[PDB]
Amino acid sequence: MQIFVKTLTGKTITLEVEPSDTIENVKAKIQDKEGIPPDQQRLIFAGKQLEDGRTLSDYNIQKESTLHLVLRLRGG
Repeated sequence: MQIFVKTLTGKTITLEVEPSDTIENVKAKIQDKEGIPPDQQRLIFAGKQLEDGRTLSDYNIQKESTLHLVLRLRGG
């Protein structure tokens, strides 16, 4: 589908999402880049947890939505 995700390198990539796509099921799609180690990598919109077991549909997040991710600059 048509989505705008943000990477740690401000790269613009595309992502596919299905109707019943769960937050856990989508983990495979994000791996398409290069296996992101950051287990705490999620988006900052309507307080949505990427680790939880919620689906994108429950958050009314349809294609062409505004999904902003967090930059993994600081390791900790």
